[PDB]
Amino acid sequence: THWGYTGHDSPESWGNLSEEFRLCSTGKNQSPVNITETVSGKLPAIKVNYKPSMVDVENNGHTIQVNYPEGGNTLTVNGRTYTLKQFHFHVPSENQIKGRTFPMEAHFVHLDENKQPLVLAVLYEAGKTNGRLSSIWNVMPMTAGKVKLNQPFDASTLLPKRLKYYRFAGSLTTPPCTEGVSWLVLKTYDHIDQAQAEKFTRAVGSENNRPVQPLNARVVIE
Ligand SMILES: NS(=O)(=O)c1nnc(NC(=O)C2CCCCC2)s1
Ligand SMILES: [Zn+2]
Repeated sequence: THWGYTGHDSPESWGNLSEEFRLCSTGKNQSPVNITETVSGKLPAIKVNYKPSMVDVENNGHTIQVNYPEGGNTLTVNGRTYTLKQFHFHVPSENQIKGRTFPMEAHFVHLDENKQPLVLAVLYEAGKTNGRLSSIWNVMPMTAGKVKLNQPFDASTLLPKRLKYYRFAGSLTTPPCTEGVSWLVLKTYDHIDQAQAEKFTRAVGSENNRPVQPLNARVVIE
């Protein structure tokens, strides 16, 4: 079932496109969000266990995605271990800090041993070229399709050494907009060239950010 971010199947509409997309419009704990007021708490430390792996790079029509066939890239938070499935990108940013939208956002999507989903978000401010992403941008499929990268890729290089985060509970930002997703949103920003962002957008064919959704009852810890 066709969906996108412009025209007639835009997010404002996802709910009605089929009956299994319905939480997109009826959900009360939907992502993304504007992080304005927060509650200062002592959050458990992120331990990252990323290493180089043989990824491959996909334009699925909505984002540019880096798929991890094997485990081995994990994340430990508060005892539970969370395995990296893929990462992908929204231009511009989906989530906001104090009303501010960033040139780009990355999403590291994990599953624990119970299939409880965790998204680890990185926010990219304007600046110099991102040299650590250049490897993905080079083979970036500019239409729907998959290219399998010859050289191992190391996502360890895409995360900060400083790992403070915002913690709220949410949903997928894409249909079926499934809830029960944990959102860790990192505070130390990375950077992108304007050229890297235009090129992403060429590939995908539009701005691929879902508008922010009401927090309703939710507190964002920081
Ligand atoms: N825009 S986003 O909320 O971060 C999203 N992230 N993942 C989304 N779906 C997936 O990853 C599927 C494939 C592999 C792992 C879970 C299910 S949607
Ligand atoms: Zn995403």
